[PDB]
Amino acid sequence: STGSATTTPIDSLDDAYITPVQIGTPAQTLNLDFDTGSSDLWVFSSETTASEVDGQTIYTPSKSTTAKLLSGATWSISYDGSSSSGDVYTDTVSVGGLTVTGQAVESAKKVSSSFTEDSTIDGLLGLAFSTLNTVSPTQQKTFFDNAKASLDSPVFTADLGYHAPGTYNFGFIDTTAYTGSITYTAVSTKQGFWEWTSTGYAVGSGTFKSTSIDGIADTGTTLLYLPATVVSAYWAQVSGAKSSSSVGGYVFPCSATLPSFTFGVGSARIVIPGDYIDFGPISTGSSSCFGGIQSSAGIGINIFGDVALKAAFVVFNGATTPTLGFASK
Ligand SMILES: CCC[C@@H](NN)c1nnnn1Cc1ccccc1
Repeated sequence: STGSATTTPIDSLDDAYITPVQIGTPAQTLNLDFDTGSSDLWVFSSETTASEVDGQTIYTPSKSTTAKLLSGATWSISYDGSSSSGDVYTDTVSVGGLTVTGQAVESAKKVSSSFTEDSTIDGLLGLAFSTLNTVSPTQQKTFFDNAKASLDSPVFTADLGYHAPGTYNFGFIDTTAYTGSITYTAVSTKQGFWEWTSTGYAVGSGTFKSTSIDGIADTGTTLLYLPATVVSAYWAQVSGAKSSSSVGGYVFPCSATLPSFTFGVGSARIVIPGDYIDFGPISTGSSSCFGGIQSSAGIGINIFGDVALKAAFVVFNGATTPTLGFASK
């Protein structure tokens, strides 16, 4: 089997991407944030505290003839400071024509304010390794983990758009969706993430610096978080850019034209255009703009979030030894 679904930015800044997901019988379609950095499929629901729902579409398990309460099971996740928790159903879940029966659907009883305030995101669909799933007392599998054995090939791909729709495919690699070749690189699953090591970077037309940068491929993170040395080298090329303690990261004059940023994947190179690094005014009407490359110092891990991933066609290879692949597009 295969599946193919379009993923759409939630706003004009590409803050996150939503993908329609069919849950239950008859189908209830919710727009979920596919997150390769976490491992829970959770949804706003008829059980979510009413004051914490503000425009989201909810899952109502009592209206699904295939929903079954997973007795005794609860979940709770803390992400960036946001959080959510609740109970668990199993139900039929379909993405882009690929169906899993008996998928754990984590129904929120509580969500934190940042979820409530984002009317466009009806929940998360985790695509990291199932060892990070939070369901207790019996940990549950991700959608991909449940689908894997049925897929034509045990893979999914992320093809995120810049200010435009893109695609998540399951079970096949669309050879028309990228240019050149896919370069594969080793993954460590020891922290539950799609963790890999970039071979270095360049700023604009500058010379490539060969250096190992260990980080995660995370579709659920907006920005690119890298070591402070790398980030300082980038922003030094932008007149007037500065790290602002009060704003919480590097800011730059909105009048600037930003340089590109290149990252290494083996001997291959992925180029992030400068415009992908502009996240617009820090507050409405300001002429100070927020940067899309930020320090990972104090996160504890480097994060190749959407800023980086949307410059590439990315293969999440869930073979017995997982690997990642990157191609230009
Ligand atoms: C180890 C990160 C996992 C990641 N899952 N999408 C996440 N989970 N919660 N937030 N993120 C992103 C983030 C965290 C800290 C600072 C900036 C971005």
